[PDB]
Amino acid sequence: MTEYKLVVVGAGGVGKSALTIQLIQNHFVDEYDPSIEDSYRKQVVIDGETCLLDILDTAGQEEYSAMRDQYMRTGEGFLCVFAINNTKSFEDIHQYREQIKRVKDSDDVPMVLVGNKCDLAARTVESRQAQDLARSYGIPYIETSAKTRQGVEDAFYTLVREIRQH
Repeated sequence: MTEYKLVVVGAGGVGKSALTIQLIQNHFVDEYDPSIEDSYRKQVVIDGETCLLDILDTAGQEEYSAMRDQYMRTGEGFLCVFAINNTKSFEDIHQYREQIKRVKDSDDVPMVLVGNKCDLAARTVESRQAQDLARSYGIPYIETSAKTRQGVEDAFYTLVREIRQH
């Protein structure tokens, strides 16, 4: 009965739902899930140990959602995802991290910064800046892509492994 509850956050509008879908389906889609039946659970092997990975998608309002409000309050873990071709996508996570940081001034919660389309030449300033941005916020940076580059899945595993260590 081992379950890991990780909350999905990141740029608003890119495709947080799609990244959740491709985890459970093993395929990248454009269709997004409705607030109803948004969050999913998936049986996975992490750290060599078989466990249940619970991916929490937000529902309804930004400020009023049990999927964020309840689970984030626990602080078990959450993933920050953004679009590498979207300049503004950085800002959304910057708000999330700095705001959560104030809440987590006394708490132990794993964080990972993930940028997509790392196989796509058409993107913002080199991801090296995203690493520097991640470093300024004291968090690791993972590269992912819908194309080939695996990041999101490994990043969620990293969050779980960080839970296993802490």
